[PDB]
Amino acid sequence: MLSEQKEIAMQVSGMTCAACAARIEKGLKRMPGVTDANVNLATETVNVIYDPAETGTAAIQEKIEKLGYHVVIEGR
Repeated sequence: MLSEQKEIAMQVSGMTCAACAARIEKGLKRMPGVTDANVNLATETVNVIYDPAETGTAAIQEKIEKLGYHVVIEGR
């Protein structure tokens, strides 16, 4: 309505399968502006839905670093 949210999808560095990366994104599921977080280690990739009024890659990387991993942004 007012805001317009979006999905993003990108690769992570440091995952070790076995519900590890899930913790990374579950951390982001606690960021103010996220909607959902969905991990795809079948492609060493994760997707996360957020509102770019509060939230996106800017805040996300910051937290991801503290989760103890580095995320990439595929291009741009």
